[PDB]
Amino acid sequence: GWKTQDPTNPKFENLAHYAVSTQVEGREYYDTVLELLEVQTQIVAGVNYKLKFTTTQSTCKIESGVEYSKELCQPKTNKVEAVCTSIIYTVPWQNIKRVLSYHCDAPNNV
Repeated sequence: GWKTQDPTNPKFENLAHYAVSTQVEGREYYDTVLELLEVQTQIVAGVNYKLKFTTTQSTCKIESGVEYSKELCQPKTNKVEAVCTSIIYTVPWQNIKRVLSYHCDAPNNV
């Protein structure tokens, strides 16, 4: 069902930033996205995006009450710290976006 899409499309990069913004458990800092590696899509009820991207610790402390954004939450260092896959469910005609899954592994080539 999954159709490959162009991972340089900024619409897909912004969905990856949305996904990282939802991940707070066990952290002091938000992660942020370094690179979107892969995007696949499927239409089931809504429009679903399966994103694979690298992350690293951002400079944004979660408990400061800061809103996550790509601009503010820059990487502390340019080092890959995780490779993550996240599925996002959307209903474009209702402006709904929901992270269904988010899982990461450590980079095996650092």
